[PDB]
Amino acid sequence: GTSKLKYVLQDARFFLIKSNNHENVSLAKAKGVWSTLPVNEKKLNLAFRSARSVILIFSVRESGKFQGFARLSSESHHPIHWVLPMSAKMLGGVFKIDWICRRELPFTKSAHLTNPWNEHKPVKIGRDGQEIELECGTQLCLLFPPDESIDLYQVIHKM
Repeated sequence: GTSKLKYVLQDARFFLIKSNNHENVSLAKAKGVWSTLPVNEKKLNLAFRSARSVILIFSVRESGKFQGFARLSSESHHPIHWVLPMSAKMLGGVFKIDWICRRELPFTKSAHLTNPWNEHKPVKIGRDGQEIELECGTQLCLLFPPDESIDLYQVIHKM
């Protein structure tokens, strides 16, 4: 069902995460970690302290899809062999994340969702780190195919 999912998403904040390659999202799905540029690191840390759940929704550039979404379980902390586009010293710290859905979603399926915080452009459109408004972000997550391998019981207890 979708009920535990909706509970996790209740009053969450949402951020669009753009990756230049699939290898970095694969690493993040395997290791439960993410790292971003300091400008986005600061925004995510602020949001982590501010809300019950901070959701990162991942899209690989030029893939035409989202690759899933995850919940921040920590602030950033200061090695991961990211495929950098840019040096490793340029990155901020590492966030721990818990995946909520590792399934992909094609942009064609979110064409009816616009993001008020990016001029009501379709939610697929945005820079890395763009915040997605609550209602748009919730509906986007509900569009993903259910990931029956994930048990949100252990995510709920971290809220």
